[PDB]
Amino acid sequence: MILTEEMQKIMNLIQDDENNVFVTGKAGSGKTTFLKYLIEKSGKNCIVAAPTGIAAINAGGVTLHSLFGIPFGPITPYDRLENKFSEYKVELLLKMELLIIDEISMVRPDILDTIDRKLRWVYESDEPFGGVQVVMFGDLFQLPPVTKKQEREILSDFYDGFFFFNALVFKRTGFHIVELTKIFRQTEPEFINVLNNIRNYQVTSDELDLLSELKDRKINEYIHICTHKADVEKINADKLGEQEIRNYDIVIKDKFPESSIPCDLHLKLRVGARVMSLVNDSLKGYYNGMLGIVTALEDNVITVRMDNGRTIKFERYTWSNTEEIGSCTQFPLTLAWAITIHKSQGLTFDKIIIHVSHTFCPGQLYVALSRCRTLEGIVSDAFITKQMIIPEYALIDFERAYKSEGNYYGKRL
Amino acid sequence: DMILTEEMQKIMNLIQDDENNVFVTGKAGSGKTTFLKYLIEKSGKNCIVAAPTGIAAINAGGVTLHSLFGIPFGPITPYDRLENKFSEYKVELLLKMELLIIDEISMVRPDILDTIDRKLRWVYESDEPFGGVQVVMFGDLFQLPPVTKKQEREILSDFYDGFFFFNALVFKRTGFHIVELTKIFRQTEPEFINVLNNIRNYQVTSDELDLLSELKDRKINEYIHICTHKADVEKINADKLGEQEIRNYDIVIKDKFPESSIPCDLHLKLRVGARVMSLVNDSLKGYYNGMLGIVTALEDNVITVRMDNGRTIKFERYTWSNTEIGSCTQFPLTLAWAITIHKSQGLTFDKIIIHVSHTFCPGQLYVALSRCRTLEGIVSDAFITKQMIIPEYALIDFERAYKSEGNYYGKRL
Amino acid sequence: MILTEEMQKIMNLIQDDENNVFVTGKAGSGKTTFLKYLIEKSGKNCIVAAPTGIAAINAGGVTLHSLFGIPFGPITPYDRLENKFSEYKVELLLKMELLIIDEISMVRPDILDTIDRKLRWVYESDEPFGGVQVVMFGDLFQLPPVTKKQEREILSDFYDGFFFFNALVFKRTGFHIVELTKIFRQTEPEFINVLNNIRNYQVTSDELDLLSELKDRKINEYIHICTHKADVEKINADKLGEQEIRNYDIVIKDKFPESSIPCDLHLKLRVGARVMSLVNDSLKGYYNGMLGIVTALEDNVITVRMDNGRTIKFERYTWSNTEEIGSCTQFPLTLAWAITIHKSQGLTFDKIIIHVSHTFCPGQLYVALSRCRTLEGIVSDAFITKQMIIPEYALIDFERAYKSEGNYYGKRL
Amino acid sequence: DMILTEEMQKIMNLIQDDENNVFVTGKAGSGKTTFLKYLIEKSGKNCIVAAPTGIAAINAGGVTLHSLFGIPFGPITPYDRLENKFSEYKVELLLKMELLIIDEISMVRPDILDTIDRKLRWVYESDEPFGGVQVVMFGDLFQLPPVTKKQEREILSDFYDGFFFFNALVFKRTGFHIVELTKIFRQTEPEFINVLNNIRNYQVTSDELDLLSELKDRKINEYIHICTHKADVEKINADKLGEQEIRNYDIVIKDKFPESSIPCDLHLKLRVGARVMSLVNDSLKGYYNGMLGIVTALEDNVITVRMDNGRTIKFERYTWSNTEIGSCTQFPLTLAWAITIHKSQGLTFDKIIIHVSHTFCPGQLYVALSRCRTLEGIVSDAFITKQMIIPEYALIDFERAYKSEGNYYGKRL
DNA sequence: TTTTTTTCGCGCGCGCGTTTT
DNA sequence: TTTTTTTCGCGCGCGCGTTTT
Ligand SMILES: Nc1ncnc2c1ncn2[C@@H]1O[C@H](COP(=O)(O)OP(=O)(O)O)[C@@H](O)[C@H]1O
Ligand SMILES: Nc1ncnc2c1ncn2[C@@H]1O[C@H](COP(=O)(O)OP(=O)(O)O)[C@@H](O)[C@H]1O
Ligand SMILES: Nc1ncnc2c1ncn2[C@@H]1O[C@H](COP(=O)(O)OP(=O)(O)O)[C@@H](O)[C@H]1O
Ligand SMILES: Nc1ncnc2c1ncn2[C@@H]1O[C@H](COP(=O)(O)OP(=O)(O)O)[C@@H](O)[C@H]1O
Ligand code: ALF
Ligand code: ALF
Ligand code: ALF
Ligand code: ALF
Ligand SMILES: [Mg+2]
Ligand SMILES: [Mg+2]
Ligand SMILES: [Mg+2]
Ligand SMILES: [Mg+2]
Repeated sequence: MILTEEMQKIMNLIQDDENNVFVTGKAGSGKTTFLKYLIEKSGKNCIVAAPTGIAAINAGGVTLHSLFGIPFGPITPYDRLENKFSEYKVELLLKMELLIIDEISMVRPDILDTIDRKLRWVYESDEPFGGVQVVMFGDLFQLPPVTKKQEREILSDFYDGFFFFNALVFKRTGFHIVELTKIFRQTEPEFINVLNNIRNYQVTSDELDLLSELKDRKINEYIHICTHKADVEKINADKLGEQEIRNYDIVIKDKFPESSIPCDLHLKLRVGARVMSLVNDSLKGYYNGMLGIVTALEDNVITVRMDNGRTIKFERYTWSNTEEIGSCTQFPLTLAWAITIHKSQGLTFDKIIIHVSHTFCPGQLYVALSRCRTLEGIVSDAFITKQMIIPEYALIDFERAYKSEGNYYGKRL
Repeated sequence: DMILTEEMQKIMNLIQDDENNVFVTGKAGSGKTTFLKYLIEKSGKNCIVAAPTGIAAINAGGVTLHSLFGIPFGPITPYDRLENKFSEYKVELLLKMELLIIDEISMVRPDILDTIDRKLRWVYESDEPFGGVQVVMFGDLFQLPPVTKKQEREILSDFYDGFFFFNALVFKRTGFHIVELTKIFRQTEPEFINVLNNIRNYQVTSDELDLLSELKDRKINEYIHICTHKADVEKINADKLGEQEIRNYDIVIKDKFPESSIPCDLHLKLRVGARVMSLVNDSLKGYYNGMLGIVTALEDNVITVRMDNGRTIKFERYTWSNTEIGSCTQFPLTLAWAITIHKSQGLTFDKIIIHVSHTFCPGQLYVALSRCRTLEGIVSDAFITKQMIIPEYALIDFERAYKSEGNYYGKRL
Repeated sequence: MILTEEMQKIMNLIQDDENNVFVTGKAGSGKTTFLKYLIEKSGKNCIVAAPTGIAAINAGGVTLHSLFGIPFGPITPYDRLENKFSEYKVELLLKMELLIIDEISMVRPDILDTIDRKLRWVYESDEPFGGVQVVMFGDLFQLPPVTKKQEREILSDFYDGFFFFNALVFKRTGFHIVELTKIFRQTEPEFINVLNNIRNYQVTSDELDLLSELKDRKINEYIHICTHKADVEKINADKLGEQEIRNYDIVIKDKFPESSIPCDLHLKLRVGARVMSLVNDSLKGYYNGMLGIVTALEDNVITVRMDNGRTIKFERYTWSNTEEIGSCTQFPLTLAWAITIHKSQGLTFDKIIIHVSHTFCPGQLYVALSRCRTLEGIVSDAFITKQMIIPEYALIDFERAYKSEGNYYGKRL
Repeated sequence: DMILTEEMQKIMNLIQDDENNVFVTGKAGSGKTTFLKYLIEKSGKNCIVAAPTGIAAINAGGVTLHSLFGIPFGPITPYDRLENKFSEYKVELLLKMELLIIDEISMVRPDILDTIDRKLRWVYESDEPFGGVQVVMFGDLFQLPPVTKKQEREILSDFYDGFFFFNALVFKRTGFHIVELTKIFRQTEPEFINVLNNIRNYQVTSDELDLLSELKDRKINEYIHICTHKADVEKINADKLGEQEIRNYDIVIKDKFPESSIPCDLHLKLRVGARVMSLVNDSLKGYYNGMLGIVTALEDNVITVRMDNGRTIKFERYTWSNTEIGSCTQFPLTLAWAITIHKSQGLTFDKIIIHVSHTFCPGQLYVALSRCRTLEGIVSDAFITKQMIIPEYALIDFERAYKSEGNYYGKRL
């Protein structure tokens, strides 16, 4: 691992200055690698979180929703929060000196405000975030936070936009913006060039021509990633096959809409199947997004050898729909040869097959291509076109604002 | 017919070097207390044996820590003044001692160990930890933890990072090796052992617990009743006592003595043939806290009991002091067909009836089940469930720390 | 009031000797008058009770069932008692030094044993009645305790008879028997003579001839008393009339057999109606058996001027049938021109009309006649015959036993 | 326009004889505190005024008993040693005093009066009760009783037959007359008064309580909120405070000071116009415990308040001691739109909102309702029921005792 | 069109509401 | 066929289980 001069300056900033900091940079600029270095070398008590389970594991932490007990759905400044933290969690949050959030680009502003409110409650303080110093890592030109149209309508009454920096807490505090400008994941200068111009919406037809060889390229080592969950399910079912399959049915109890069920209705597995854990269970040593391989199937237990070498015996898990109207019980596992691009953000691969024939988020195409260390390792189902790129001009405005104002956003303290 | 294993031999040879403290640990029934007695018999050192409970002390051949070291009740801080009122007999015994042996260390508070450190340094007029005495601790942190109330923990929390023996402040100035015995002797059934072990470490599954389904209401005075709660113990003892030929002995209280602080029975009810336990130590008369016997005669002021160890003892009334404001006088005996799980820790039985429908301590269910040599010898009032298992995550942290640092904890010398 | 030599000897016995005492004597021998004197002059803390509400008021106390929280129905030595005493009641019973029970002849043995068990519970003692000294007043040749045939069958498995002295506590303790032999209520020697021979079953036809003038004697001052509740209801309804009547209906909620309802189904009242309270409410100043006159009737309040001068506003009361299956709500009042002979025991009147054409209890005829200060004040509906007298030969045996054994019954201490 | 009644004149003339203590009592709003001020104005005696609560003391023109006599918290037994640390100013004031005036005596513990007795006898170097000072007590035993926890009562129960002021041991060596004021002035509606009176003495009926049906959710900053619970007070105060232009002042705690022992606000939140109350006495600066005012300015270290009495005061931070182990520093102010019923006792209002859905003290409901001059001025959150009434039977006994013994209690001199 | 929580538990006890230099 | 109970209450907190000369 190489410690660059940019990284050294940021280390010294964080040690000398308690202000919040946004550490940003293009795909594969070493942000998560540097995150882990910062903690190891800092003398501070650090807690690591991320918006998705996979990204959290990649950073060595847990989801924001788990750490802070955050409910699903949009949270307005007038909603009352249930403060039901255990004493271990209160103590952990009080002991914490540095809150580290990775992949900040996918964090909603009301999530950050909920964290602010919950930390101020835990600390019994009026200081933003309870006085904890916050260091955020990510790339706003990758995927934005997941919001449904109805949620955006509710939030639009209080928020001028749907990115983390729109949080109301940044009227009372702010952060420096620093950037890492050396690419490490890729080494080919022309591949990097097209990536960068996709990222900032300034790619030309001629530059995208470099990627013509991706589509239907002639070749279990290749990882599939898809824009759509429906595509993920088809690819996973194909790779699963019909040899030696066991089926495990969900048990639903009372109210539980089918579109709200967090798990598989009919979990179909075989020995050798690539799977992902859906839930966190620190007692059993597994966490949301951890990957492994099924090694045995029984009546009430599924055995999976995790990538980290641990063998785990999974039992069924019970979700609540809330006030407990209905519940559902099922093994917390799902097939995982294919994954969404949203879940892929943060990971690195040598060989990938991307399914981007229909993109619908800013940054989605950019994230998909930038997972791979080399150009030759990408296969595509479709020619790469400018129509796959969706600009978000509110991000141009944001960067223009802080870059012309001393690389700082929000209330100066 | 006592097997000396290779693990036991290595520990003997380790201890030879009178400069490194050692924690000898291992699962229930791995021969820990058996090996303690071997170490002493074969060592050339002057050894003293102690344990936190009277039953465990007798089982190890020693006395309670509170009796040996004159320890008061309630939390002791490093700033509390200790009464150093040892007789010359006791001072001489402690000066002659070369090896302090503590069994069932898991139930020893950290402030208890520090009080022992302070008292031994006073006796030895030394600044060396424990007065220079070598300390060998025996037990299993995954059995019952020390009994503490929330208020006592609150006082201690200003000085201690946790409430286990290894949190003692003396282990900033000294430390100990950790060694383990990994062969189970008490049980012989491999599948029974596997369920015990997986209950112990919080990773038992529903399917494994199905092995224990036959415990509840199993069809069969040979069975020993072991209960989570003292109130249940009292009910079972009164049933077995019956109403035939009962004699009652009332406590005499003199002045101030809260009823919740009385150490003995308020109304001691006995008959010839009753199974009883001594509550106090009187080495001159040959009886000790936790010793078991059978009532052979009842008189106005004398109860004759033939002890299990073959001695016949004539018990008279004993006088406790509450400090001197008030006192209470009563025979130091109590019924003992039934006992608490806390009192059972350390003992072995062939046939038991366990009352674990309500467990409230980590390790409580594990201790209860692991007393019995065979599965068939256990009867339960309730199905055994995961809700009976209570994790103590401070123990996971502790084992992770010492296992990665050479099986040693505390200040390296 | 005259203090006789018999009374003086009993006073000195009770002061010098903590043994229990049965104070007995014929009707109108001053027992209840002397009871009140004993308390006034004793230095002991005394509590007064009686089996019926009227008798309790006459003695200045409360019913045994209320004082000790006794359920209805027979209580066997194997039934478990609910010990649900308030702290005031526990303290009152602990403060009590002398338990005084009037009209003991109507107290069942299992009631006394329940009191024994409850007092031993309150005092945490094995001494009979918790060590309290018990002084009982009454006349075994008056009415016996009320028992139904089914209750007698249950009790006959444990009890050799159905009088208070058959209680099992009198195998562990006993009492002196003393007697008052001077009649005060009546002054006519020949009236006294016939009363006495009715009482002891040795009246002759010629002696009963003295009472011939009672039947249909030519004359609101006369009080009616009846053997049967049905007769009481008819006489009360006659005297109530149909002028200016208001009706108040019971509200029954769920399970409540009509033969188990403690109150009136359709309470019919008018201003001027003679009524009796059915329940105790010390807060409002009224108690079971207290007598008064209705002064006003409203929608939800009935106003009664009690004999003691207090004006009371009665609201509806709610009984429980038990575990609360059903309940009933009603004003705790009932008409009371007529009363049963059982309720009359203990009271004195100048003028009475007795309805004894059908008697069914030993002592019933004797109690009815002996309420009146003079012979001329009695009117009867029927000629007085030997068939109205029902001997209980178990009482002859009892008196023979104690009179020949030093006027003591039970275990001598 | 203050009416001097014949009852008041007789009490004035009674007191003239400086050798008989007097208890002046009467129902809520009978002019007791008004007459107190008259007695002093017209008496030629040197009078000192005190009360158990700060609000009541201000209402009577005096100071708290704890401040006047330097009384520690917690129960004081006759064997506890008192710190007699009075300044010469205080000693001289107490020596000059001729009449000790105590208002709201119902909330005064008996051990408090004995501490005052002991301290005055020390100051006067005398064995005469209260040092020979004449004591006149004002209050209503059917309002709130003194605040005691069960543990404090347990300690005191070894020496005291009850927990009201008249149980003080000094009343074995002295006594007092009881006089009463029986004309209500605060209210004028006879039917409203009748319901107040019948709630007060535990004899209100359902039909009488029907008069109060219109209280619940009555349609209307003029209304004062009075609550049973401090937690409710805090909620109402925060609502009225709002979130416009709020300044927060945090407590500074230094070392040992349990959070449940802090006398002030942890986070004092204020704005200009906020209704506040002083928490401490500083006679030099002209403010006293319970004095009410309005915030006029907020600064870093100074809050300017125009008091109700016309004085403008500049409050600085105050330092409490916990004994010296730890201390806490904070402005001695708290919001006071809402107040507890305990703090309201003694005050009069035209318009109130009472929160009595959960009452837990005798007299609490009565005090709440009786603050208001008219029925229409009361709004309630709940229907008024008999379950809100809590009898204290020790008061019935007390009134029975003194009323039958010449309206005098204690040792007659 | 895309993602995302929560460390054991039944039961009795009794606080609640006040107050210093 | 005849007589006879029980003094406020919702809610949070946390014990439980141990131990001297
Ligand atoms: N300082 C570095 N030295 C060497 N290789 C690096 C360095 N930083 C990143 N890399 C490589 O590039 C990859 C990018 O890591 P990561 O921080 O997860 O991506 P991003 O920079 O987009 O957050 C790493 O997996 C690593 O292989
Ligand atoms: N080396 C050995 N050979 C034979 N039996 C043994 C050996 N070690 C222990 N045991 C048996 O295993 C059981 C465990 O008893 P004990 O040592 O008191 O509990 P623990 O091992 O949990 O301290 C005892 O019955 C003992 O006889
Ligand atoms: N010692 C006495 N002196 C005068 N009159 C008495 C005396 N004892 C009883 N009486 C009269 O006789 C009546 C009997 O009283 P009581 O004791 O109730 O009846 P009993 O003696 O049957 O219990 C009293 O009401 C009273 O009028
Ligand atoms: N003699 C009087 N004449 C006129 N008003 C009076 C008289 N006595 C009391 N009041 C009024 O009755 C109300 C009762 O107030 P206060 O005396 O403080 O309460 P309490 O009487 O309960 O001590 C006050 O508003 C007071 O003005
Ligand atoms: F954090 Al990245 F690609 F932006 F792994
Ligand atoms: F650890 Al053991 F009996 F001493 F299980
Ligand atoms: F007690 Al009676 F007649 F026997 F009044
Ligand atoms: F007794 Al008051 F206001 F002083 F009701
Ligand atoms: Mg990253
Ligand atoms: Mg052992
Ligand atoms: Mg009588
Ligand atoms: Mg007043």
